[PDB]
Amino acid sequence: MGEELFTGVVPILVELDGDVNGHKFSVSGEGEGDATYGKLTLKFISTTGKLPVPWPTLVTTLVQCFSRYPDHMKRHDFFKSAMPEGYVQERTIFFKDDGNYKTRAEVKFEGDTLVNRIELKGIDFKEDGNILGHKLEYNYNSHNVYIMADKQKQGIKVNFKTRHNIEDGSVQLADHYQQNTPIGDGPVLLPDNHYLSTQSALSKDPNEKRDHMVLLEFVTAAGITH
Repeated sequence: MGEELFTGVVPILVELDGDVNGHKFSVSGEGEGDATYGKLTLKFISTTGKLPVPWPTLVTTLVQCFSRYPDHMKRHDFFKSAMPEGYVQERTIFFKDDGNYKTRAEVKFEGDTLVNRIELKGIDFKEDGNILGHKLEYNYNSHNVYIMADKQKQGIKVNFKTRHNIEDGSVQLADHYQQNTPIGDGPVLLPDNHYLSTQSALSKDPNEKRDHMVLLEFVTAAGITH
């Protein structure tokens, strides 16, 4: 029942190891979250092999505990309730007519810092597809993220679509299937069905020569009146 841990500005650290079709890479990220305002500011850096996939395809993988839950919805905030011990967040992300990512992450406090440690495995991608061919625009669409309880696992099931603009004007759909389960064995908040209204803006740091992504994201829970 850790929502009190989020009332201020919280430092965030992200660490990802990835392998997509045998192309290995790592990403570090830093920034801060202000859940009262649903606000995230993050900067990610590619640190090992040449990044084999477009940055926008990594946004969802690279801390939904920073969502703003309206007061009347606070009994539905699983993410903060699992803190500080944290939660495991797992996904399969199906890129339409292309490969899939499978991700496993642990999101938890290490002292004052909220840490997201991730392993990503991608298989079945096309060599010349939109992902491995780097054909996606550096931008990001707004949409809803749908949440339901998974009582049997004392957690939540989450599903949503992202629609990544392709450089030719078309769109590359990514269907996300997600599960979150507590790391600890104490009680958590199991929600009624609702969603997170999630908007994201991507940019570059003009002074950064490493391959990187700056992300500004605002997220608000919605769908339940009362």
